Amino acid sequence: HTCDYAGCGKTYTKSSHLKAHLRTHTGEKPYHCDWDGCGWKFARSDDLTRHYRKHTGHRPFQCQKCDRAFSRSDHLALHMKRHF
DNA sequence: GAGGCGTGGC
DNA sequence: GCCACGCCTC
Ligand SMILES: [Zn+2]
Ligand SMILES: [Zn+2]
Ligand SMILES: [Zn+2]
Repeated sequence: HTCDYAGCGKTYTKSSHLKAHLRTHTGEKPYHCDWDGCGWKFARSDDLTRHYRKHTGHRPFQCQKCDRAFSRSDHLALHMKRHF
């Protein structure tokens, strides 16, 4: 698995990874936003999932030692380290 | 917090 | 391919 574009030599493990990377060279964005009047599109599926947080303000990851909640797991993981 | 992105089990 | 974990950088 290797990117065969103009000069890019980046190599990935799976083909799923390589296929996604090539979207940076083509600008293809297969993942559209179904929100009414948004029209946004993204290269990665997880990128679109985050954009839905904007419209919904959803925050599923909640700190069990606080009332705070977060949109992403890595946000909560860093907050938890603050409680030690 | 947000964006970009590398990665692995399924 | 999906999707989730999680590191990097600002
Ligand atoms: Zn490339
Ligand atoms: Zn949208
Ligand atoms: Zn907390």
